[PDB]
Amino acid sequence: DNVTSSQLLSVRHQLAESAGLPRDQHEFVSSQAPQSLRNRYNNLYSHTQRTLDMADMQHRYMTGASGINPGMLPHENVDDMRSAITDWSDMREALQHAMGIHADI
Repeated sequence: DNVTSSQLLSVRHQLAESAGLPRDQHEFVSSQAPQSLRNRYNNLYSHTQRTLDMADMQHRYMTGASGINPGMLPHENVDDMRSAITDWSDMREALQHAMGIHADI
């Protein structure tokens, strides 16, 4: 069977949580980084925002499971979830470096 209801929102909480630069990161990727970096910023997130909506939907008791998409699989959101972090995570180290910092892992 699909993931538990608590997990559905659990995956949307981990995604959206990371799907959002703190502060300094934005000041650079938006006020410094080139358009290519800006347009791509919201792009990867564009898919993350529409994905989380699918997660916190099946919760007929928690969220609004009424007039929603044509019934989607609870595993459809979790999949796209980790996908978004794949782009965001890569940005975490990228943006930090491009901004003007060096890491030593």
